Order: sequence, then C-alpha cells, then structure tokens
Amino acid sequence: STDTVTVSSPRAGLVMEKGAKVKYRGIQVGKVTDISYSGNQARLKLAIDSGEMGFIPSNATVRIAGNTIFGAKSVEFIPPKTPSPKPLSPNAHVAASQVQLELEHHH
Amino acid sequence: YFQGAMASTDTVTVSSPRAGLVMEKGAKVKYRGIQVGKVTDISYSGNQARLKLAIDSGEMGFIPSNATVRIAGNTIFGAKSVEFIPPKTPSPKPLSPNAHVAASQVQLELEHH
Repeated sequence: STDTVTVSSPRAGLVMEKGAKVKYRGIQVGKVTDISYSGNQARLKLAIDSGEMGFIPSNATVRIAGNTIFGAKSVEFIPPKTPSPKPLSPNAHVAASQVQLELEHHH
Repeated sequence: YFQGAMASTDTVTVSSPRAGLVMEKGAKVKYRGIQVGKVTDISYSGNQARLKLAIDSGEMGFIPSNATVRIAGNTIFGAKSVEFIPPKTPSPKPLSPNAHVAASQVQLELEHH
C-alpha cells in the first residue's frame, strides 16, 4: 500500500517520465503517479510505501536530476522557395535536416 | 491493404535532429493557418527521435512534397528521478501521510555522464 505525498515545482515547465523511481539513501521507495498543471504553477503527485515514511523526517529536502529539453507545442508545414507539383505520399518521411525547432514569442 | 470506411487519415513521419524532444498533448498540425491533422505517437531509438503524424487524406493533396517543418515550443526541464535528502538537523516527526513540499525545499540539479 502507498500514501500520497505531493510536491510543488519551482519551474512550471517540468515534464517527467510517467512512473519514475523515487530514491532515498540509494533505495527505491515509490513512484510519481500524476503531475498537475494549475495556472502557472506545477505540483507533483507522489506515492510511496505506507510504512517507509517513518524513515523520512517531515523537514527533508528533494533533489530532481534532469536536463534542459525542448517542449514542442505544434507542427506547421512551410511552403518552399519553389513549390513542387507533387503532393505528399502517405507513410513518407522528412529527415532531421528539413526540421526547424523554434521558440514562440511572448507579449 | 484494405479500404477504410470513413475519416481515413494517412501518416507522415518526422525526424527530430535533437534527441530530447518531448511534446505537449493536443499537438495539432497546421498549414497556412488551417488545422489539417494531429500527432499520433513519439518514439526514440538509437540516438534519434521519431514522430508519427495523422493528416486527413484530402488535405494532403495540397501540402507540397518539398515543404519544410516548423516546430514551435519552449525550453523546459526534463526530469528523470526524485531523490530525498536528510536535513542537517532532521525533525523527529516522520512524514505526515498527506504532506506537501512547495518549491522552497526542491532542488533541480543537472545530470552527469
């Protein structure tokens, strides 16, 4: 059985592999189940063993490893220098060198 | 193959040059301001990132074959694990069953290879 614990994030833009390990002194104790996105704040839903929490004081602290990555939002097609009369065959593919990763502009 | 009844949309795939692309749900596909499709799935293999798409078959007769791909987005934090640290002077009280920890106690380190 598990007890649900929660954590608010310093960065609202936090993505995490659904159901990732939760460690303490090297041993796993639970997993993250859900991630809530209320407004411009992010809060984590944790779930850890119902009896293991006796080994974690209330005033503990948290470390989250990770990387800075690109959170895409949409995908647009762009008309070229000269448009080809041929349309797009199904199952076709566009390589990486034809893809442009962009930042959106904020007022 | 065999014929589809209705609303039969086709697929087109995209290679992301930077492995590490995650994508927001509700990801739609546009072309000159018209929404034409959606994104099915995402996968990773080798050191590359695949993308499968779903575009309405009728709207593909208008997308040129030599069209480039634009992908908007914002840089975000790609978390991997959650760890706990014993405070310098720990509290005798164990963790309450429904405890909350705001951003104050959370620390967001980068990874090492």
